[PDB]
Amino acid sequence: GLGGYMLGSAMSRPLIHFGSDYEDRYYRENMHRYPNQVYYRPVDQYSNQNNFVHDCVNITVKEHTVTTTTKGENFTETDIKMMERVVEQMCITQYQRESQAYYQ
Repeated sequence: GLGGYMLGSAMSRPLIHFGSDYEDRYYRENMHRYPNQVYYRPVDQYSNQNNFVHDCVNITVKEHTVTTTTKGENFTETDIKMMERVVEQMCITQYQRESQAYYQ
């Protein structure tokens, strides 16, 4: 479904304050199961905030869920919600840097 998308490189994993005491370690002991990259298109044009950050998250999550599920690797509702949040922060980070470079 991609055709003309680009995946960004291995990046900073934003630590997420769930505040549920398990997740302070579950998000560590399995941090490598959750993406450390973001799949999108270059900043270029249509430069959004929230529309972009959601489309970015959606595409990244959707790519990841398929790749794992086809390697026989599943995710719980928490595992998905963790990606949905973390990938927003990661995507915002990449964007804020790239957007700076663009508009410097």
